[PDB]
Amino acid sequence: MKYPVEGGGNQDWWPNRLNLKVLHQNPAVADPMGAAFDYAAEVATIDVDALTRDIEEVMTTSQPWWPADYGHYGPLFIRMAWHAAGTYRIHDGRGGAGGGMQRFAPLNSWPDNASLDKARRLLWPVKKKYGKKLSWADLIVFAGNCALESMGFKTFGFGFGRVDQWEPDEVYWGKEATWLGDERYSGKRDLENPLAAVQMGLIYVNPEGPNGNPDPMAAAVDIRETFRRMAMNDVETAALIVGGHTFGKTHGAGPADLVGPEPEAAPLEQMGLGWKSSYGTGTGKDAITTGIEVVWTNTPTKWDNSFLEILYGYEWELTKSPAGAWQYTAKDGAGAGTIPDPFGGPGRSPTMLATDLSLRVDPIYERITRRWLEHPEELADEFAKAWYKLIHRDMGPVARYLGPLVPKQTLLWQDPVPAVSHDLVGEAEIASLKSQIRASGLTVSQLVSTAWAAASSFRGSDKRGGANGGRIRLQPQVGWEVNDPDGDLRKVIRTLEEIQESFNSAAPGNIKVSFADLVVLGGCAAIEKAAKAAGHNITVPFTPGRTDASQEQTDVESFAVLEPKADGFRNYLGKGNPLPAEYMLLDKANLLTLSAPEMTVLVGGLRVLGANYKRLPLGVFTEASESLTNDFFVNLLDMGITWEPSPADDGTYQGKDGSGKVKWTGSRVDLVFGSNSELRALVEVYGADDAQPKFVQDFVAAWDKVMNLDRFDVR
Amino acid sequence: MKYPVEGGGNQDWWPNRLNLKVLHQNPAVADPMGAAFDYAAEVATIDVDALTRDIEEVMTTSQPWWPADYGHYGPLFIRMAWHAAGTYRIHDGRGGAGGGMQRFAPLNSWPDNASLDKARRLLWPVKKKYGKKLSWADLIVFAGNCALESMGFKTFGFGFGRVDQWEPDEVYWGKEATWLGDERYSGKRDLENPLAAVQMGLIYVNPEGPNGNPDPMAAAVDIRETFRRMAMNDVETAALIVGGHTFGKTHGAGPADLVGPEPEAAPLEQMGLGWKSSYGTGTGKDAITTGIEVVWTNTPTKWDNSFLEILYGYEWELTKSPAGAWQYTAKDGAGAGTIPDPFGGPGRSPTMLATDLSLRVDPIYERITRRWLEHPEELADEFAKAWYKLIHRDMGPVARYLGPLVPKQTLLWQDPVPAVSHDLVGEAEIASLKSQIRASGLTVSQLVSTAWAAASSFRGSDKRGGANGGRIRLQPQVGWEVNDPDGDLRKVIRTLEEIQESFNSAAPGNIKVSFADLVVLGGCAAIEKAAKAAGHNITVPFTPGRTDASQEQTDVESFAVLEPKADGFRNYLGKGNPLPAEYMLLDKANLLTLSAPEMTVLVGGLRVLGANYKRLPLGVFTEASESLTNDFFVNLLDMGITWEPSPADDGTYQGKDGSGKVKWTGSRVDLVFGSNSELRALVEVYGADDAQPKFVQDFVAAWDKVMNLDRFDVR
Ligand code: HEM
Ligand code: HEM
Repeated sequence: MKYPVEGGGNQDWWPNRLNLKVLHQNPAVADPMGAAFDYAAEVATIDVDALTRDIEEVMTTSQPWWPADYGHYGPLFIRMAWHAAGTYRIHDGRGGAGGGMQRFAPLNSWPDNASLDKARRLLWPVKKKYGKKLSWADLIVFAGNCALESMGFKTFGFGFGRVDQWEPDEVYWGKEATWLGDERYSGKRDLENPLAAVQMGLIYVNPEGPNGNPDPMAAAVDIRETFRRMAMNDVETAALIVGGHTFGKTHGAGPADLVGPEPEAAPLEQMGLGWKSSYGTGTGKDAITTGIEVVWTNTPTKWDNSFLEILYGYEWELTKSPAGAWQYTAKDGAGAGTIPDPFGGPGRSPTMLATDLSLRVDPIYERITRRWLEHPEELADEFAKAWYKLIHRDMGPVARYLGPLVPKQTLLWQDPVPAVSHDLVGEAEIASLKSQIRASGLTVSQLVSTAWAAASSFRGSDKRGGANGGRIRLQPQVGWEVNDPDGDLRKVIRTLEEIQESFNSAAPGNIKVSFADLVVLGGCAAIEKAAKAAGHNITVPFTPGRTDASQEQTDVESFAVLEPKADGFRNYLGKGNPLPAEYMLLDKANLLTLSAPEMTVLVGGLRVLGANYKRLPLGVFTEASESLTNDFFVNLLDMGITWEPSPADDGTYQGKDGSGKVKWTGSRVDLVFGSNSELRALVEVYGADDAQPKFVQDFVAAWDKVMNLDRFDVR
Repeated sequence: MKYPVEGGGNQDWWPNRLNLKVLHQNPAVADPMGAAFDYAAEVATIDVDALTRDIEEVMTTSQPWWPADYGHYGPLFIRMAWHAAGTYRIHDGRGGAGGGMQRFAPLNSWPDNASLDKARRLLWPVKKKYGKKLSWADLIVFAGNCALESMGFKTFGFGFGRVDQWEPDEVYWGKEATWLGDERYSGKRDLENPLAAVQMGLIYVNPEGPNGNPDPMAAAVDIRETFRRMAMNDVETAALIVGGHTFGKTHGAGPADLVGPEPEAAPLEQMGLGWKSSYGTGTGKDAITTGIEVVWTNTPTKWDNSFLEILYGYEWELTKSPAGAWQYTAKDGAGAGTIPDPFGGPGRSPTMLATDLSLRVDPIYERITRRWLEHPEELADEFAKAWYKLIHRDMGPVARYLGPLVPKQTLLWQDPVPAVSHDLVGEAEIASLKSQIRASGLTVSQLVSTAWAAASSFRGSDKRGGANGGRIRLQPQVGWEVNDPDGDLRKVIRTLEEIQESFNSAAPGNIKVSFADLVVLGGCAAIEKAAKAAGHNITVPFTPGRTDASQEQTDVESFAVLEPKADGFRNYLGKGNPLPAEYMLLDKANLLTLSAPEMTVLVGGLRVLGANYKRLPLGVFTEASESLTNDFFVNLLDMGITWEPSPADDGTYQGKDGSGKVKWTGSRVDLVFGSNSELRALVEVYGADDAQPKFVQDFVAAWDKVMNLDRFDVR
């Protein structure tokens, strides 16, 4: 239908096709910074106090195009930072403040991010001054932290180092083609995975209650669950909501139909700004943001215990803002004129949202907030800890936290590992340990499967998971179905520990090795052994420095989201995946941050290496096992094989030769590489006659890339 | 509505949004070969005789799964090769066999490319043997050439060098959301630019004549027009149809309703193959491809004059193929039994497509073909020329042609340039000529605008245009309205020619300089002088070797598609553009092979330098013109400036200050950078405090790229 410059593509002719562009997000060519750029280096040199001072100058310097409530943009900036982090979800670890995504589509034009577009525009003079040394990602969330401290709250600390990106993160936010649409519930109130919001374009919940019904008791069930799915428990949730509504006010001064198009749909001349309003001045006094007109506290620019003193201090009755939105006001005209107007007007009466009353009406939130009514210091403590978690949740290993405000305290949710407490294995020790692992009885399959089990639990979205920690032998990973607990895993683990014990006893100097490194090295040792069986002498690069975590450093509930329901690299398909196998493979490869070439060598390599879940013959197109050849590619391209969906319809295929006899069996994941015109192209590369040396080179680079995915401790 | 891995994204929310992904086509990460892969160097090592011998072995080895007509895949490959080359179009330069795009969507699944899927599959054995030394793109068309030569036609030559791409070139193929749909004609017949076919998914025209109506006279008008829009005049067109239809047959044995889904829509087990038919055996003698059943000649695996002897030897009556396709057969039962069956069956009568008859019904075609009836040697000669052109039209400069089979003869369609006659200007002479161009009194705008005019004539689609040839002083480029001929251009030519003489006829020595690189050098000296005005000492790098073409080496009607109806880099926008200015900018930058970073720095760079068409102040956001600064970027992010469309709605905007006076004017092209969320990110990089050296550094790398786009003579 359309020009490519305007969006036309192959997806238009075949709507449901495999979209391989998820394997080339943020390509170097789109990046203006050049290959040598390293943000971490830059921001480590930034003057934090100059930055803070300049932010605090922006916060108190009102701008005519969006005048500042109470002469302070602070509350506006805490909501910005809360919304930027607030998109995070646990199921896949996507969203979050990590990549500065609120500045792009569709997040920059979510209905719930209305007036954040001006909010980030106000911070331009800060970015202007600090340039390369300060990512918008870092600035957006830091501005909120500064807002907090500016207005009287001592934050627990802050980590710099979020890398700014240049095109939007393609995230599934839901199936609704309508803003604020809700097609995400089944059963009683079961919310569709991976989502962590109640409707499309909202951060968590409806400010007017479930589906717009201002029932605080019901709303609490939505707050409990969305926040759960953003890694927040009851105490953190409560802490955050009260902590947050302690500052600022909502905006709904006129009718919402008087508000223009969201930033993405808006006129060129609006310069990236959206929701331009025709009500009065359309800003400041006359500002419509949500359509709700609430000022929770008498001190909207100061941290105190006023929020709870009000919530519990008055009785609440349902009412309508000047835009027709549900909210609560204090009964019997009580508190008449106690709350101040943003722009000097007369005082107002106490107001709360339906969701604020959830904190008072829900049994659990009741016990928590009535406690902080009487003991306000516990609230600061819990908000401090929660806010730090909020804006850092998706920054992964603490190695990534940069700057003078990063505190020393280790947090369980950071999935911490011990510091390196001995000398690391040098070249001679690695070569020693490789030989030992090869002499241990463990097979190529066992070592490669265990190594892959451990490293491929990493996801690039929130940077959780991976081989570091040696968590493969801890719960839950030790009992994951894909890691095949009742399988060989425990034989492999016990063997690697004995070698760990052996080496660490006989070891020279003060060199000691971790189990975590040995798992990975066993993989590297096995890939060398296989390469030689195939007539190649290569060594597989290993990078030491993994440490072993204890069960107590490993939150079992938090690691549950990291369990694969599918792994196409092991020909594993569990139940409950949203899409057919091959779409789950691209997603798994996207999570491991792999290119299409890198995904392709790994599948083919791993199949002939025997990495398949339960050692199934699906996609093992080779006569020689324990041998790193390109056989998978050669055979998938063989036209002597006729492929047919299996008689016992089980998601598998039969490859029959000329005689009629089955030679090969395949999964959908296996066949997709002969079927997808773009994957076949990659298969014709590594399936050529000159191709086997290149296949081994590229497999090893890929495998190494995966083993090192969580290694921010050495980058 | 959908997951990103199923194609879901921001276009779903905002359908007509500027799609910047056109600027990162073929990302390096999706390429499995590696940054250091050099195809030129690979193909240099091939045994072309051994390749040919292997191709010949493929053509004569029938495969069970698609058996060979007359035991020879030659003609199928000729059609494959013809279809590969035959998507090209002059308006765009896009399409062609140059990228081996026929193996990817949407071209692999076009209705007209039916059974070509099988034809390419047949070549795997060759590609498998040769590996990286042979691209699919080269192999597809070379198989065609080999075919011709194996069946007794000596071809003019062949050049290797077509690099395989890894993702489909997304090209605008038409409005139609239906296959074979037609929504591309207005008026009597005027075809929609930039299209060069009469329906969606057709190479040129309907075999059954316009809209299935088998009027040979009318079909000829369509052949003329589509073939013209693919660079073929009447002789070439007639030579090609005749030459091709000397070989093979059409396939329409049974009903099209019994033929399956095309490759992109077909089940995994078919392994990238499509249109599987349930009619009979579904292959060979039962093969259905178009629905037409025509064998043109009596020696379908041999070159002779029998196509024309048959076309003129009989009288043709309208009939229907076994599939209800219009086609012609010899009246009066004549020529019964004379045409052989592809698989041993009995003889059959002569048959011709409606479009074949166009060749004796059309006055011009008729003159041309009736000549070749008695003068076959002139058909041989013209076909060889046309086929060569067909297979090479998108190769660009002759320097790109590789292998032992490239002929010596210069051809006018290759837009040739003289070889380098005498010695090249060295470092002393470069800086000497530099200083001398600055001391010319030609202004920074003049020098820069002229240098851009020349180099930005290039398009990386067919690799035509650019500053080699010094064609800016020749017709039609010196007349191009965007090159603003009624302005400075003549004076700039005069003055650079004057300096050319002065340098060449000054000091005896072996060194000579051309006007071609003097235009580029002058632009380069201007940009050195501009950067000095804003306090940077830089050497803009420059490579010599450009040579001057003559008017006689410049085909004025051929260069007419190379004319910009829009150049956003000069803020020019003519009439007749299909899309608004900002889209035409992204298309332009795509044809210049630019990245979004590169586009961005060049616009703002060229804005302040004075490169604007008619020197308009639109986007010239600077106080100090002819000085190289990041001003454009600083100023587009100034919030003190309010943008509104101009009262005289001329596509222009006004940027007023606090006082309400207009400080700036801009077009769509200018403000898109301050409006689009991804483009604003880039201008926020170049407009920050620390950016000026980086802007300049990047502007010059981007500039040296545009100047060098031509220069396959030196890489
Ligand atoms: C139960 C979940 C939550 C709901 C339903 C909710 C809802 C809202 C609404 C409707 C507004 C008014 C927006 C406007 O019209 O300007 C608002 C403002 C605000 N929110 Fe919340 N919010 C939630 C959680 C939080 C959290 C966790 C924080 C941060 C810790 C937070 C911080 C703020 C701040 C500082 C403002 C004031 C903005 C300004 O003054 O301009 N909220 N919230
Ligand atoms: C207006 C121009 C043309 C029209 C309308 C046209 C139409 C057709 C059609 C309908 C077929 C049969 C496809 C099938 O059912 O298998 C065909 C086949 C063929 N074409 Fe053309 N064609 C044109 C030009 C050409 C050209 C320019 C060449 C190359 C010089 C060419 C070479 C061939 C060959 C070799 C076959 C036989 C394929 C085989 O034996 O499998 N054709 N053409």
